[PDB]
Amino acid sequence: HNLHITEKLEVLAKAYSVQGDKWRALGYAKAINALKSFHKPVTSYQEACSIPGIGKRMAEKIIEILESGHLRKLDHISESVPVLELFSNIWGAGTKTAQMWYQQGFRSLEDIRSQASLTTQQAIGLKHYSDFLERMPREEATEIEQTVQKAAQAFNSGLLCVACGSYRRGKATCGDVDVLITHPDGRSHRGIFSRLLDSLRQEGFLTDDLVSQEENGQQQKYLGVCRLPGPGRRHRRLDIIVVPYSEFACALLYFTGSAHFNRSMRALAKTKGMSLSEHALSTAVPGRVLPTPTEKDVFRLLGLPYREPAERDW
DNA sequence: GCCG
DNA sequence: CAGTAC
DNA sequence: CGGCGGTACTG
Ligand SMILES: Nc1ncnc2c1ncn2[C@H]1C[C@H](O)[C@@H](COP(=O)(O)OP(=O)(O)OP(=O)(O)O)O1
Ligand SMILES: [Mg+2]
Ligand code: NA
Ligand code: NA
Repeated sequence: HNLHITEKLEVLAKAYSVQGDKWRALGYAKAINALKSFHKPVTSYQEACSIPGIGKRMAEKIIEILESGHLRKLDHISESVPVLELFSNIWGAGTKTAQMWYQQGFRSLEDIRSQASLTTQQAIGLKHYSDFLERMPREEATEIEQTVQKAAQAFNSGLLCVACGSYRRGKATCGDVDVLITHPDGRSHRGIFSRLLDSLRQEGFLTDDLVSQEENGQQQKYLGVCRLPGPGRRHRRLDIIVVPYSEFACALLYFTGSAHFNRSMRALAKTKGMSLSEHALSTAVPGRVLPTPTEKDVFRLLGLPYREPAERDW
């Protein structure tokens, strides 16, 4: 973890991202990672241009930060960028909505509150704006997962509940809590969302819903808001997925991430004429589902050594 | 932005 | 669907 | 030249 050039590239990357240039931002992201994972601090355009994820343009940027101490592009970042970042940090608003609000003359969250048309999701995002930008201590994510597990296992004690995401990857803090739920009998997972969510509502634990198709008996996810009881508590984002046991390993792998790790893994599967998703590991263009009873089986079928969750924190 |  | 989200 | 993971809600 030994480069200073990435600090400058990070600003450009974020600038491109909030302005909607998502593929250019991805290229910066991959390069920033390539720079982060190099041994010696790069000192040559040739040395830089050799690195995978770094091309002529990125090398030149590097060759300027080394031989000048600065990146000229950083002085010509659009003035809109910090406001675009402010707006897209509202949950449920992305770059398109942020750019529309900016075009309409809005410059602050007060402008948004008083003058913007907000979706139901965005109104919830705005009212929890600071809280959703916080990370919680690992210990708090444990309490939240346990709250969900207790409510679930009260209804069916055979239900398996696992906190995934950054929590399973062992991080000291968590942006939210990601809970996977399944049942080993392969059937009793069906239709339980209404039951589980109603239970968590009865005791006031859930405070708002963001994404929750409860009219669908095949509902796959709940994205919402919770808050533990007592003083000193903030509102926290809570994501729940309910999956068939036959998809456990792929769902676990997906939900544990990281996101970058998932993208890398799926890209690798595609090179081998396979396809990897939260549902299954399959073959080429419908395709054949491969047997993956455990995460280790997914690595194996892809010709990879098993990585522990903590080693997937890419 | 990068890569094939 | 486009947007936003995981 | 043109894709870059693959998928699930919302309105
Ligand atoms: N774009 C994505 N593509 C594929 N998988 C994703 C994507 N985004 C999120 N996931 C998967 C992997 C993530 O680890 C998991 C949970 O998402 P998320 O809660 O945003 O991240 P996280 O739990 O890893 O970190 P954080 O602490 O910020 O919440 O869902
Ligand atoms: Mg998370
Ligand atoms: Na947002
Ligand atoms: Na709903």
